[PDB]
Amino acid sequence: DLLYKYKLYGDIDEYAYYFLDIDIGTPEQRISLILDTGSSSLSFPCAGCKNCGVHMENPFNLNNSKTSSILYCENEECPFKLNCVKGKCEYMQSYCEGSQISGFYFSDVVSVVSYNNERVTFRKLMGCHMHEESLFLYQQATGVLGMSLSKPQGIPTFVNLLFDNAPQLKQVFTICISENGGELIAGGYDPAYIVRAEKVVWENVTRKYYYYIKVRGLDMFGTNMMSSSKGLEMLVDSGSTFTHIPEDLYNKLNYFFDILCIQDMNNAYDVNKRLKMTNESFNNPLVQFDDFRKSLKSIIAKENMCVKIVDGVQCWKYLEGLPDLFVTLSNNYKMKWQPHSYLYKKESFWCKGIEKQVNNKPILGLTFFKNRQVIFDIQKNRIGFVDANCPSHP
Ligand SMILES: CC(C)C[C@H](NC(=O)[C@@H](NC(=O)[C@H](CCONC(=N)N)NC(=O)OCc1ccccc1)C1CCCCC1)[C@@H](O)CC(=O)NCCc1ccccc1
Ligand SMILES: *[C@@H]1O[C@H](CO)[C@@H](O[C@@H]2O[C@H](CO)[C@@H](O)[C@H](O)[C@H]2NC(C)=O)[C@H](O)[C@H]1NC(C)=O
Ligand SMILES: *[C@@H]1O[C@H](CO)[C@@H](O)[C@H](O)[C@H]1NC(C)=O
Repeated sequence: DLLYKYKLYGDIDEYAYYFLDIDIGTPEQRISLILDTGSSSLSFPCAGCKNCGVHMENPFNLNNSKTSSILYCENEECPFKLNCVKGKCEYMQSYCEGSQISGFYFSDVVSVVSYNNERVTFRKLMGCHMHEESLFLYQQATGVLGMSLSKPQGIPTFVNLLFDNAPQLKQVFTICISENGGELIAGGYDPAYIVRAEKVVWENVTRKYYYYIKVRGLDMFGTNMMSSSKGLEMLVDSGSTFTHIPEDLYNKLNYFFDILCIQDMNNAYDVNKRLKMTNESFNNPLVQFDDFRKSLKSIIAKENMCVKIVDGVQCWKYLEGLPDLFVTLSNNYKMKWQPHSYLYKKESFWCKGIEKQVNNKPILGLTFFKNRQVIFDIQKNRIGFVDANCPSHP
């Protein structure tokens, strides 16, 4: 099938997000945007902003675009149930990280060009930032590109507009995140990228307009750490640096990642203390004890030493020896989550990128996308996963 391919840039340790370039307006102004399957808006600062940080590109200049239209209110009223303030339809977006971006809406021409020179254009309603706070003030990306789906009487989103204006493509997009940059694919997924070929693992979405799936358990050394009787409904969110899970599952995983974190390999006491542990030593016993020792001995043998950074986040010198995690999907299929995904590159170490959820919002984030193709099958309401050799940029 026809696949249009766009370059993604970024990383987990320094940017904390991945981003792409799109052209906005006539003549085009190149604007870099965080790729976020967890939000619906497309927005960035606009010239004349007074409460905005400095980003890779200068604020979008509405006066230089022959095709921009500020969405002024008619009869002090606004389409899409938006609110009128000071003559313009107000843009206002809060994120779970705590950030609140605000300003006003405008429309202009959006232009998306693959690196094979294939181009989709359309008009989009977009937000001008007149106020930024929190991480937005200090990030390098100029704005955010929400990748979620349009609602019945809501603002048509980028993804829906993109496919409405490229009927030559199948309604599927794929995100291929590597350690540095990656690729966005419109039209399907690339089987050439699959490792070896392994089979795509499919899961049904659980809400009509957002990307959620049900995770029925999470195993380490054959042992389910998830306490949830029913499932967890998890957002599949490329705009979330880390994966976020309940505190109890977090503390169990951390209990064994600590055992596997040895800060000084020449302390024979500490190494011997660990190698002496039995199934009975643990707070929580394991069903695959033999696999735990296989991992522990591999770490000791290769001298894969560990340092703890801010908050007891373990960082190993090698991927070698760390265990696989296994995510139980609704199939009862147990999907492999390897160290080259859930660890992320920070300088010369590999650091764990798994955090406590907040607000009761579990999230599958960038450390779950990494070194995978994540396949958003819009027409069939499913999301697919397969291990992949994702492009890198730079
Ligand atoms: C780019 C980002 C702003 C997009 C949203 N992501 C988020 O809000 C998340 N943020 C993140 O992962 C951020 C992403 C990048 O930083 N943000 C900006 N550059 N602007 N990562 C991050 O905070 O990493 C930790 C950290 C980074 C840097 C310094 C110190 C600590 C999560 C949310 C859950 C708790 C942890 C933080 C988005 O994906 C989710 C969202 O808020 N969507 C809006 C609508 C909605 C409402 C309710 C539920 C679901 C969706
Ligand atoms: C580690 O200990 C647990 C708990 O004793 C073992 O799991 C139990 O195994 C018995 C059979 O001997 C079952 O009747 C229990 O229902 C099991 N409980 C749980 C929570 O699994 C486990 O097999 C031990 N692992 C090893 C490798 O010996
Ligand atoms: C997933 O969705 C398809 C399409 O409607 C349906 O036929 C199938 O039974 C669903 N499977 C699960 C496990 O929900």
